[PDB]
This record gives sequence, structure tokens and C-alpha cells, in this order.
Amino acid sequence: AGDIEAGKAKAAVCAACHGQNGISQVPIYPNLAGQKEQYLVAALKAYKAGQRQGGQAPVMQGQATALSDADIANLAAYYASNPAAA
Amino acid sequence: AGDIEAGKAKAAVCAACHGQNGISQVPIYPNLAGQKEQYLVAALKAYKAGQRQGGQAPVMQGQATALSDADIANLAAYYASNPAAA
Ligand code: HEC
Ligand code: HEC
Repeated sequence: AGDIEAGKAKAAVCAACHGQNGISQVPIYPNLAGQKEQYLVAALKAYKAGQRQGGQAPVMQGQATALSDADIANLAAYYASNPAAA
Repeated sequence: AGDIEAGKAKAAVCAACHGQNGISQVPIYPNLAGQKEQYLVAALKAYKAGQRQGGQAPVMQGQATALSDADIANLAAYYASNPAAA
């Protein structure tokens, strides 16, 4: 499981691209707010493991390689907890 | 330019996993409703090109390779138009 408060603190770096509310403001960055928690965890692990390529995947990989598995769990719990609409 | 209507019709083969409204029930299948359209197109092209690996990506890769680029544009348009909340 993840710590939502810890996830929210860690999300400060993520906000620049995915929005302060998990809703992106740029069309090429995905919304994360209210996404399935387990899927968020799987996606983060894939970026961290260099398993996602193409388009802007390298940009996101650069943002995931330095995350611990606990950071990943916290971040996913936090984003999943946000309302998908805001 | 994706046709929402054509996308909605093509979506019947997607609904079993991603939900009829773009919100899934299975916690490892991501929600698609209200996601950024350009991102939806990029993610689909990535699966179609074998660019996403790890976890359950092979499952989605199997569902994307039979999609034409027009199908991808229509599907992204459709899902992006759906309300993120339902
Ligand atoms: C902009 C410079 C980014 C920063 C800072 C972070 N992310 Fe990101 N992320 C960005 C892009 C370009 C993409 C799409 C890459 C692709 O595969 O085409 C992503 C993707 C994600 C995802 C996947 C979303 C999904 O599959 O629906 C996740 C879960 C994600 N990003 C999380 C995330 C976190 C928690 C970050 C801070 C620690 C973070 N991203 C920063 C761009 C950028
Ligand atoms: C279940 C058997 C699936 C069917 C039918 C379809 N999709 Fe799917 N999709 C599935 C999984 C397992 C996942 C996650 C893959 C991973 O990388 O872990 C996905 C993912 C997508 C995505 C990526 C969303 C994101 O947030 O990045 C998209 C855009 C997507 N799927 C679209 C989609 C469409 C349009 C389909 C029908 C033509 C389709 N999926 C069917 C599982 C399944």
C-alpha cells in the first residue's frame, strides 16, 4: 500500500507536467488523477525499468528511474485518490 | 482529427476491459475516459509498435496491432470526449 500524504509531497516534482491536481494542462502529458492505483504502480515501474519507449516516454523514464518502490506506491495512492474530474 | 462516432462504434471491442464508459472495473486495466486525446493516440501507437513492455503491456499490445491509424484517431477522440467521472 502507499502513503497518500507522502505521495502528495513527492508529487511536487510531478505537478509541473501532470498538473497540481493530476489533470494535465498540456495535451501531450497524461492526466493521472483518479487513475487505477495498481495500474499507476505498474506504469511507474515500467518507466523506471526502461520498459516504455516511443514518443515522449524517454522524458517520463527520466522522471521515474530515481523513484524508490515506496515512492512509486505513495505516488500511485496519491494520484488514484484524487477526483478524476477535479 | 478523430471521428467520435466511428470511435464509439469501434469501442465495442474495448469496453469489456476499459468499461462501457471508459472507467474500468478491473484494477489493472486503466481508465480511458476524459484522458488527453493526443496522449491516447500516442499510447495506442506505442502498443501497436511493441513499444510498451512489462506487466500487462503484452495483453494490450495484442489488442492494438489490428488497429489502423484511423481506428486509433477515432478511439482517442471518443475516449477523450467521455466525462472522466462517468
Ligand atoms: C514532464 C517533464 C514530466 C514530469 C516532471 C513527470 N512526467 Fe509523468 N509523464 C510525462 C510524459 C511525457 C508521459 C507520457 C509518456 C509516454 O509513455 O508516452 C508521462 C507518463 C506518466 C505516467 C503514465 C500515465 C498513463 O499511463 O496513463 C505516470 C504514472 C506518470 N507519468 C507519473 C509521473 C510521476 C508520479 C511523476 C513525478 C515523480 C512524473 N510522472 C513526472 C511527463 C512527465
Ligand atoms: C483487456 C483484455 C483489454 C482490451 C480488450 C483492451 N485493452 Fe487497452 N489495455 C489493457 C491493459 C492490460 C492495459 C495496460 C497495459 C500496460 O501498459 O500495463 C491497457 C492499456 C491501454 C491504453 C493505455 C492507457 C494509458 O493510461 O496509458 C490505452 C490507450 C488503451 N488500452 C486503449 C484500448 C483500446 C482503444 C482498446 C480497444 C480497441 C483496448 N484498449 C482494448 C487491456 C485491454
